Amino acid sequence: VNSFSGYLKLTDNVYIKNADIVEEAKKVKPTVVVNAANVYLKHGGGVAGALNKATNNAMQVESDDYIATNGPLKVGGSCVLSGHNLAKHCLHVVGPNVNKGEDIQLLKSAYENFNQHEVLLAPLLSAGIFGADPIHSLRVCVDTVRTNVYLAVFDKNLYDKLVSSFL
Ligand SMILES: OC1([C@H]2CCCN2c2ncnc3[nH]ccc23)Cc2ccccc2C1
Repeated sequence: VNSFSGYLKLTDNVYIKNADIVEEAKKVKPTVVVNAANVYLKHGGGVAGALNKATNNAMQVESDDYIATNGPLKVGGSCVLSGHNLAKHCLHVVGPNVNKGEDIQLLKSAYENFNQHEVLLAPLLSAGIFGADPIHSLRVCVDTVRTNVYLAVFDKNLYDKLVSSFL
């Protein structure tokens, strides 16, 4: 039993809700919140810009030190950093950005990072400003993630389309 509330249950291990991931994170304080990161951990917009703003830029400060030490992530890769005031940990996961010409096939590799954590709050990877089809992202999520994932979909209209079209 966990403290996630109001989710529609899609599968044995995947749940979905219309919610602002920032506001959800502050309520539940999950062990792991997933950020929709880029390889440089530059948290400018989308989910990343919103999560960083909620940390008063502390996420960005920590991220800049991470990159200075380690260099960029791989597309499809991830790193675990602090969750600051939002969660215990933040799993920064890089899904391919279609608006950069990155291979959509890397989306499965990106979701595989979720399997290293028993429970996560997460957005649909590569959706929104990353340019991929959210219905496809949800399908890859369901077919790749085996751990317990609570998916927050910010757009109410998109949420209904995702639910109504789910196979
Ligand atoms: O869910 C979506 C993702 C990607 C963009 C932002 N976004 C958020 N999700 C959850 N919480 C959030 N808080 C702040 C932002 C945000 C997925 C998606 C895909 C296409 C179009 C709109 C959207 C909303």
